[PDB]
Formats: sequence, C-alpha cells, structure tokens
Amino acid sequence: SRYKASTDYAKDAEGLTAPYVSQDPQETAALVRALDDAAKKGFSVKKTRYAVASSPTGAEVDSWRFNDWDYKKPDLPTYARGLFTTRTQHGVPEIAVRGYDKFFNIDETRDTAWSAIRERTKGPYELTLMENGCIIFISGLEDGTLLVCSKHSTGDLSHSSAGEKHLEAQLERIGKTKEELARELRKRNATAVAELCDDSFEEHILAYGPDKAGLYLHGINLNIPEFITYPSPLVQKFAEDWGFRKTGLIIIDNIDDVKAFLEEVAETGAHDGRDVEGFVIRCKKSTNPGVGPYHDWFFKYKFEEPYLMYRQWRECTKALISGKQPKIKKHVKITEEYLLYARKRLAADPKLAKLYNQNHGIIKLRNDFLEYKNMKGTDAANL
Ligand SMILES: Nc1ncnc2c1ncn2[C@@H]1O[C@H](COP(=O)(O)OP(=O)(O)OP(=O)(O)O)[C@@H](O)[C@H]1O
Ligand SMILES: [Mn+2]
Ligand SMILES: [Mn+2]
Repeated sequence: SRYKASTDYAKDAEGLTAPYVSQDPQETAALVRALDDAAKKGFSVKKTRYAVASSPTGAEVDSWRFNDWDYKKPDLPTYARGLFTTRTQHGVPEIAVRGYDKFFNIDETRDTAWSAIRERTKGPYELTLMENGCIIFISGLEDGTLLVCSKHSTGDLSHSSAGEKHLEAQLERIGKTKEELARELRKRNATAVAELCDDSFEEHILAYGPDKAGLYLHGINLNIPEFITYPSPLVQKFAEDWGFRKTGLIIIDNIDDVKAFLEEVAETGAHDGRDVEGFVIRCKKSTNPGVGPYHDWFFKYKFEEPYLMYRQWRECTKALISGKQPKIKKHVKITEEYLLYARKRLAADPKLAKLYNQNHGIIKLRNDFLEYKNMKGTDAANL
C-alpha cells in the first residue's frame, strides 16, 4: 500500500528508553519448582540439560519444551516459547534465556480471530517482517559467557553453532567481542532473539544469498517469567550497535488499516518488490477490553501462497527421493507437472537427491521449473 517496511527507525530510538526489570530469585525458583513438577509426569513439559562448553565455571542450562497444545491452556507458570534455566556459580537460580510467548497465526486460535483482536488489543501495531530461517537466542550468563541457543538446544553442525559462527563474523566485522556482547545482554537482563538465514548453511523457502545471509535481530526480551519485549526501533538500534541485520518494520496506528494492509500484501505474497513469508504483529492485549492491565502480545500473519505451494513441492520432492508417496493436497495439476520435471532433473543429475535431502537446491529446483513453465510463482499458485 502506501506503507513501507523500513530499517531507518534506529534513530528515533534515542527518544525511547529500553525496558528493564531485574530477576527475582524467589520468583525464578518457584517457576523452576513448577516446571520440574510438570516434568515429573504421572500441562506437561519436557526438560533437557546441556553443558555450556565455553563457560569457565562449567555452567549448565535447562531447556523447557512445551508442546504447542499447552499454550492454549490457562494457568501455565510461563508462556515462553524457548526457556532456559540455570544456577549461577553462587547457587542463584536464574532464567538464562527467554523467548517470545508462543504466539499464533490469524484464525488459528480464539484470540487471533480478527474480531477478537479488534476487541481486545490496542495500538500502535508493530508490523515486523517475518524472516524465514530458524530462531536463535543469545544471552549473557553470570560468569560472562555468551550463550547461543536454538529454540530448544545449545550443544554441537547444530543450528546453535551455525548461529554462533555467524555472530562471530558480524562481531569481528564491527570490532567487538562475544564477552562484550555477553556483558551488555546481562546488563540488560535480556535475551536477544534473531533469525538465522543462510542458504549456504540450510535452505528454507525464501532465498538468502551470501549477502542477505546472517542473523536477523527481531526481538529482545527480559529474562523474567512474564513477557516484556523491546519496541522494534530499540531492536533495530541494538542490531546496528552489535552488527545484526535488522528486521523491517511498519507502524500502523489503526487495526482496520492493519487488516486491510495485510490482506493487500497477501494477494501477491510480496511487498516492496521483495517476496515475504509474512508479518508478526506486536501490540498490547487486555484480558477483557475497555480498561485492564495491558501486556505485550503478538500475532502471526503467515501468507498462504505461493509459500504453501512451495512447501508442498519441497515435501513432495523429498517423498520422491525417499520411497514415500508424495502428498498432493493442493495445486494438483501444477504439482503433477512439477513432480515429473523433478524426476527428470534427478535422472540427469543423480547427486541432486542427496543435496536436496540436506536442504540445498530446494529453491533452485523450484525456480528452474517455474522458468521452464514461463510462470511467476504467484500465477502458478493461482491455477
Ligand atoms: N519479526 C519476527 N517476529 C517474531 N518471530 C519471527 C519474526 N521473523 C521470523 N520469526 C520466526 O517465526 C517463528 C514463528 O513463526 P513460524 O510459523 O515459523 O513458527 P514455528 O517455526 O512453528 O515456531 P513456534 O512453534 O514457536 O510458533 C519464530 O519462532 C521466529 O523464529
Ligand atoms: Mn510450531
Ligand atoms: Mn519460520
């Protein structure tokens, strides 16, 4: 529309002030108590302990994974998606890593029905581009160690190490170190939340060539049981200061404009000339509208097409490579032709199957077929 994803916000961020809330050891220990009771099953959580290989005090961290069901229940001790717990060298219990609260796509839950959002949220609405990769958490442990995790893990080429290597490069580029980053993040009591996007490491659906590749900072959260997240202009500033790639942002005051905007982009699945997987919308939510305490609250707007078709193509090719039956659920006749074109490309280049299995060549194979068909991915999806 007349709206533009932008990355020049970081300079209005000087008027704003980062939120800060310290950790209450008592609060944290009760949260861990309740988490361990849920791990002692017989809501349900699963706990995994990891060493922190570069921690000079041998810190360990405990990752808590809920299944997506439990987040729709009331009365959970926390709603973090991605949560890591620890004891410092002095025995203090702490949240080492806190992700976003599990958030949901439009119409996926009662709260993410458009009518529910109109009623129970207030603006302004932060429209943050949804980069297509894997989530990466970064924080600073008490002994100065820079902790890098994937959504539920941190050992070793794991996603978390690939994320860390990328962080090492960006910090080298700006002449800063991990230890300075760890001190800054602990100073803020915060987890940095980034999307790792690199076709050379792993392909997803949209492309990320050698430029464009790296860690896209889209969030900073307070390491506390409750959900408090930085406003996105403050995130973009932190990205600049610490060498992250920034996540594009639109701010729309009115919620009816948000719906119309998101629907317009959804016709193409593209915005400002670039393909876009979706938006994550950030605002304040009330238990019941009118007044009430407002807390931070996200919802997803994941554009259905042509990305569903691309995803079906990905899974159908893997099923072709493996011996399993390709699941054709949508875009029937064009997927018929895609699967025949793929079979021929595999016959003429037998090593593709191994590569495709390891998530290299997904995007190229799709784009080659669309070339052969002389179509844009959008029109192929619209058949
Ligand atoms: N601007 C953004 N704001 C929030 N999340 C983003 C953003 N851009 C990309 N993401 C990624 O989107 C994910 C949520 O959308 P997606 O549909 O990929 O969910 P998912 O991978 O099934 O994970 P979950 O089960 O945690 O929802 C986050 O885990 C995060 O890695
Ligand atoms: Mn999920
Ligand atoms: Mn994703």
